[PDB]
Amino acid sequence: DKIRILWVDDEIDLLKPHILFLEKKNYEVTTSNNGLDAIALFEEENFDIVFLDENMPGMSGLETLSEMKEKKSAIPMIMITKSEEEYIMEEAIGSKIADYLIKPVNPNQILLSLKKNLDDSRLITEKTTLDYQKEFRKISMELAMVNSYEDWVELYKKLLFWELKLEDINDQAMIEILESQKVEANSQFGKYIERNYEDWFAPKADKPIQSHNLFKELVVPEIKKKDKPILFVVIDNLRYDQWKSFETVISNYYKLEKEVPYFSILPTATQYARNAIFSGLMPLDMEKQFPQYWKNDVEDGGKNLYEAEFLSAQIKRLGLNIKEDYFKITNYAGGKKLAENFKALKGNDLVTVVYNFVDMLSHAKTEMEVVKELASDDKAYRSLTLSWFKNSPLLEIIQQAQLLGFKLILTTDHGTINVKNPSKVVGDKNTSLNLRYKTGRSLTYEQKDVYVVKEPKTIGLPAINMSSSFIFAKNDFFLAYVNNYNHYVSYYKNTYQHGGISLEEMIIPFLVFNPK
Amino acid sequence: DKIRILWVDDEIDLLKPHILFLEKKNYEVTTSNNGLDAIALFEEENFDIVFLDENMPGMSGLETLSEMKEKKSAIPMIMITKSEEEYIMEEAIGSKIADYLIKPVNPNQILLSLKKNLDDSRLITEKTTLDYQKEFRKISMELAMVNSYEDWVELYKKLLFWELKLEDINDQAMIEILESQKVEANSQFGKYIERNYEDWFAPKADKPIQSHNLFKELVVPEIKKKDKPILFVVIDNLRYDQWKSFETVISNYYKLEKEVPYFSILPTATQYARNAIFSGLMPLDMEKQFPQYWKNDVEDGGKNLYEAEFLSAQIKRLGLNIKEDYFKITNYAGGKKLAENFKALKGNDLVTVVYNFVDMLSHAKTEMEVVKELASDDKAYRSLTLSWFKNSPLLEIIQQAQLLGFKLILTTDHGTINVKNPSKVVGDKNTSLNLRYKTGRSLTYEQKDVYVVKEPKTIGLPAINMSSSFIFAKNDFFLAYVNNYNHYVSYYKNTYQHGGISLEEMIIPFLVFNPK
Ligand SMILES: [Mg+2]
Ligand SMILES: [Mg+2]
Repeated sequence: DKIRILWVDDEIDLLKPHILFLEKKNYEVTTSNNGLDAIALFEEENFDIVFLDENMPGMSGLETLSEMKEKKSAIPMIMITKSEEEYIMEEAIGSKIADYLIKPVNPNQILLSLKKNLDDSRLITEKTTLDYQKEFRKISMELAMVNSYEDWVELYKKLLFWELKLEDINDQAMIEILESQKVEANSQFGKYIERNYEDWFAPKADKPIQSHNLFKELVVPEIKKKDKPILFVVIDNLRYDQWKSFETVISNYYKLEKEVPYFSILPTATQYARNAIFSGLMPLDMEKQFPQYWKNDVEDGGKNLYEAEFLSAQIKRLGLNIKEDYFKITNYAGGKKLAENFKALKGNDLVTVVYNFVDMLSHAKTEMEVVKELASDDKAYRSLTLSWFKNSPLLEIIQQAQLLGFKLILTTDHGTINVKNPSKVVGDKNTSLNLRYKTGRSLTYEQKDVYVVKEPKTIGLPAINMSSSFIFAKNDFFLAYVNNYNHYVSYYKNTYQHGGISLEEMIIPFLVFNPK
Repeated sequence: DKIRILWVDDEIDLLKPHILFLEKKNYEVTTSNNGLDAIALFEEENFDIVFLDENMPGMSGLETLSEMKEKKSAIPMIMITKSEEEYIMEEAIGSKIADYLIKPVNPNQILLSLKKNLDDSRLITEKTTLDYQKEFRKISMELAMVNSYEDWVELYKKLLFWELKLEDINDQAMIEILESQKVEANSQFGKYIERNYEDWFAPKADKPIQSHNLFKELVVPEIKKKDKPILFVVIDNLRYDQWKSFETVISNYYKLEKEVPYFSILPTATQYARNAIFSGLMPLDMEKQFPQYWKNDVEDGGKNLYEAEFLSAQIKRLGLNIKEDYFKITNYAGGKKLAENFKALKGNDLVTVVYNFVDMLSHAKTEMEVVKELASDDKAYRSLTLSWFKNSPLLEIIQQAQLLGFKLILTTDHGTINVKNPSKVVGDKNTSLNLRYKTGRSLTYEQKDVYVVKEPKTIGLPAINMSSSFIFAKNDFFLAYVNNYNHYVSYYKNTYQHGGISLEEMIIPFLVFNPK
């Protein structure tokens, strides 16, 4: 099976040197000197690729292209033309041409196009495979050598780079090697946090940017430039790899200006971390300064009701004098309504949007078999996230914002992790259920599995009484009650949970973009 | 905001004519003469794109590329080099280069690369929009000019071509124009079937290939070539557009040899149409010849239990002497098990796999808000299907089959349609609750909404008595019982159902592929 090329050109006899060149490289070329007969040939025969000129007496190559793609849209098509006109370039690109080569053409430039457009998947798979064999050892080495939070960020970015490259490989041996490096990463990172998290709360401490610092340290510098209105979107419960999975979709509308990885406070829970973003305060100080807004034990509905109030209070405290609105999207319909009415916010200095879709999807994975099959592993969950995003009102909002010349800031409260191993726990139940952190007056737990803080106020968290403590799951543990243990294990094994310590949960993107 | 180019080349002074050219076109170029300095610049500054030569004293461009992509993988990178070596070409392509231009390079070839890699999304949107304005009238005209089943097939393929192209459009006014052309198409197509379906059962009638013809007419010619073993996959309940949505994924492993649109029998239901594929018989003749296998009144689990038996009987009747096995996958775990054990089927002439995923996903949309948000429209359902497929055991099975040099045949029983408008119905308490067809001895219905067949034996369907009849929903109607009406209507409105007449349900792909 030689690769079969259909070349359409009214002057095809002048390109016979190119045809001989390709035929010596095991390509079979069929020629046509008009579009009509070329289309007929293309319907009847199976060609791997088509080359087209633009200028033909009968019908333009661009017309021929549109007709051919209607008949078989999966066939790559390359324009080989004398035309250097920007309008023709744009027409070709807009018609989903694979490449556009300007005559006179180096035969090897044509060969390149053939390899780039027919063999890329194979070449990338081969290259990625061979590279990761050489690189997996270096990553383990670097992982063993990590002794700073900045180094943890850098390592995490290396892991993610490779995790994404490996998702277009079929070899399971290699994928398991990476899954094991992630496990080792989280183990070592868990210990790092256990040893350093408390010191970060000492005065004048060297510490990463965290939830309660975020708005003041990273958003306000963008506001104070006073060059553009800002859409500040907090996508609830987004992992760094989920961001990566739709980075390229966003890059069509927005150019990245700044990317700062930052750290969620503990617990890595929406009620604590996300409220902290908006308040600019640790949860202890939200309880002290806003007792009417802050909730400790609460049912699932009522954890993040006062974010607008928190944010406006912070904006006042920082003495910004800005037109600013807050919206929380909790469903499709609300999303649509904001995309439809977004024009009305042109006058604003700041529009802040919380987008809840994740944590309804993570919940769905626990409850139904189909969502489990769609999110079987992290690769699938990334795929499913990308699908959601591509077809979400959130992307429509971003599109709107770009048309109105808004700056886009994109971040999240905290990520999630696939939990695998149950760790036993006893203690009177909280109203809302979390599987990676607990707070209580009499908590029983396996100490090896959890970071324990016996004096919560030292890390900016509320204490119910003098005895109270917090525990945070490490690794991929989930905290299972001893009563009902077997059903807890069956239900929640291999679900996405949050609240504890992992790279996925704790290290998260903050992203600034300018519209294109 | 000029577009910012970083150009790395030890001989950058020789490229000053190119830089002047680009600077007149509103590009800003920053130059570097070695990879190290270039990497430093790339970390510090935000470049839209990077140009690299290969041959440099310090570092290979290929090395520089790998370093840069690790730091920011979303930035396109173009190699501009004297090198015509296939290994360098392949390394660049394998490293995810965006384009590879061979010096000396026409400045306009560079301009093309810039536009293709930075502006394609916009250019495609603009071109698709402008093209559909010019085409929408011609589509309506083509719909008016339909006088044959072949014409219906061609029209359906035109509609699908445009529906997918308009996926890349934000303008809703134009999308609604197309949705309305589809509605008119289904209206007219419903009437076509109403007028022609019975006459198609006369021999000597000009008729499309249908379920009961499929295996004999289209699979057996491939078996009788005796050149390769065949994996015959029936993806349960797949629409043509769902196939289109993952056509390119499959094209990495398999080259399309043949595509025949064919027509599902009525009802467009798995119990009738899929059993007919395997039996080679209409349901009436399955009842007569295989009473033990055919079931009229059966639970949803008991509808397609005897497909292996039907198929082996057909293979015998056609006097083929082939090693043939059948598998029905009903869950992830079963899918995995077959992909893991596929090597063991090396000797087989035919492997037949029924893959049930899609019917469960449509039920999920009905029962859960999250699936509804992920499949809000047909575009989202296509996106969600693509995601499933990319991460499915079915693709693993296909991959295995390709490694073993199997020919791939891909088809489906019938599609599904988003139902919108209830049509009232009484009677027909059949065990399973299908929403687009009913059979019973005394049916009350709105006759405008349904194709009615008073004597089922005339269209190859079973009749409980001479009073029995069948009804098939047209357009986007669903059959709603009068009892509990309001809750029935809320539950099933905007769900994917099947059993009736539409382009989506009835016209479906049969696809033959050779392995790559
Ligand atoms: Mg010409
Ligand atoms: Mg050089």
